[PDB]
Amino acid sequence: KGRLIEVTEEELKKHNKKDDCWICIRGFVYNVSPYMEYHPGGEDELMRAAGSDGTELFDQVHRWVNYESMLKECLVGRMAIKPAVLK
Amino acid sequence: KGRLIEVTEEELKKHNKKDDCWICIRGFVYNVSPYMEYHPGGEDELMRAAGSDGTELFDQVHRWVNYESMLKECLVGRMAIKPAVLK
Ligand code: HEM
Ligand code: HEM
Repeated sequence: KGRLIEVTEEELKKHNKKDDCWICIRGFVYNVSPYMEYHPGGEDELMRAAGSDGTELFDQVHRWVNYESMLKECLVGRMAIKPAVLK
Repeated sequence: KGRLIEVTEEELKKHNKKDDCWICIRGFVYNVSPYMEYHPGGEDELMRAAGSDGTELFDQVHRWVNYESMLKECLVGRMAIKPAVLK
């Protein structure tokens, strides 16, 4: 139970510390704390997106990196949507 | 004295509550708590950037709003930089 969740922005922003770092990329939310020590660009760079939507930063440095496959085991879930999104 | 300070990432993240809400826009840090009740987009929207760098969110909704003049009385200071930034 509880493998994949809906993530509100309020929830996402709680996870803004190195040891508890969530980032949203294209609506998918990942727990990148276990990846911190491996990121080729270093920890400080990854932390620029801590607790936030990292899509723009990600796209400005390496748009084609296969994050979905690399981070699959760290997938938290998906960002919540406003009902109007579905109009 | 003490009107403008250097703001670290650690310090910025502490000011994440509605009554003590700091937002960084383009390196400038503002305590927006007094502005909460006036923001045309409402309080929830402004809270999306609480205790964080709000530049991307700000630019996604109203790039041209004159925040420097509007929020001048709320200016905390500037984000810290690493020495390497000055190379
Ligand atoms: C969202 C904030 C991120 C920032 C600011 C960032 C920044 C960087 C930077 C500066 C580099 C070195 C690029 C260069 O010197 O050309 C890099 C490399 C790399 N990063 Fe990130 N990164 C972010 C997120 C991620 C994430 C989430 C992943 C993994 C899913 C990732 C995987 C990689 C990979 C695979 C490389 C090496 C690409 C190559 O071999 O050329 N990055 N990153
Ligand atoms: C922190 C400094 C900010 C200032 C000084 C500011 C100022 C303003 C102003 C002047 C408007 C009305 C613009 C108009 O007349 O067309 C507005 C609306 C709005 N604001 Fe902000 N804002 C700030 C931050 C933010 C942030 C960070 C967000 C998003 C997280 C946001 C979300 C919105 C939204 C959604 C609207 C209504 C936009 C629309 O319906 O087109 N604001 N704000």
